Amino acid sequence: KQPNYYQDVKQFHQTFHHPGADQPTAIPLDRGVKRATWTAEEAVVEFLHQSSQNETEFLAAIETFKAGLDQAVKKSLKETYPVTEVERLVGQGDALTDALYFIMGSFVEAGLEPGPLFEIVQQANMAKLGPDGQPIFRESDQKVMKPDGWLPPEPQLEAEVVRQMKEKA
Amino acid sequence: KQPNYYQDVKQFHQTFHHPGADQPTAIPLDRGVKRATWTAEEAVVEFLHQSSQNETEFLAAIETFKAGLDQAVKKSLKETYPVTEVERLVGQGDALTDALYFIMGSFVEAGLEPGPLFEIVQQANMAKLGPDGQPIFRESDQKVMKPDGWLPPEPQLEAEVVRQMKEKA
Repeated sequence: KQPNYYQDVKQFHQTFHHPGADQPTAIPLDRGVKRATWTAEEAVVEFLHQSSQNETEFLAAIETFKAGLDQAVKKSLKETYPVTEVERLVGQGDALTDALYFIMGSFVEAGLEPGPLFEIVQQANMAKLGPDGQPIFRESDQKVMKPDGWLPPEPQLEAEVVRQMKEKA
Repeated sequence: KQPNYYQDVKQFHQTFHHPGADQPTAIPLDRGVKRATWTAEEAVVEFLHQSSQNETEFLAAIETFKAGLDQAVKKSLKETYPVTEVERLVGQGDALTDALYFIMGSFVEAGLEPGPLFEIVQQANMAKLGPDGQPIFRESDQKVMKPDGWLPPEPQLEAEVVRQMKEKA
């Protein structure tokens, strides 16, 4: 039933040449900034836009978010910084686990089971291999590109939501 | 081996009287803002602070994050808003699934298996029941309070990181 989330993303990383550590290793700060940004693009911006009915709502929600973000930074500025690489790894792991917990709570509040949705995203991601079985990388920024004939996940994700609505009716 | 993440948080929500939907239901915007904020407090602020060695690093990372956040909002402002409740649910589910995927990728980049860490957080959360088997709620803000004798997760989470480092050595 439940997907092996970590092994599935680990697999995506190997297949498409994203970073992966075989031994626990603190994530370098410049790389962490990227990951934090990508995560929030989805968990904050897309989530809030898709929760909004107009520009006025959406902007008020973003500003409220920004104020909470700023309060959290101000609180963190008063806390001492890690002094070893192990300390940085431990604090990252702690933060990533709570973040995972909150994401999961948002699924609970939405009444959506995440496993089948994650499975759709995983399969579509893996289907980005070209017809030679190799990833397609664009010369600008090495972005992984979609091959000709690739079926996008969005409509299936939507059909999965409707399926769950029907199951729980 | 792998925890049932969704069922474990669903359980935490029932036990401690947080919201939960039995049928798939779009999350109201004011509630989504809260969840987005809590998620980013961990995935962005705590994660970046624990990735930093000093105030100068940390502030540069936060500003870089904010610039990416602002670019994403500007892009989203040009996209049409959902016009039904089902549309809002579908877009939230989509966003929450990608966010989950990125969190998982951060575990991959750190080389940390999330399951055992999540298990420690889950168990500590569940152990917040008082000695009558009931949650303790503070009159200010109904915050769930820790009972006398509660063992905090942080040191165990750290010991778990060291255990994984040892296993992968």
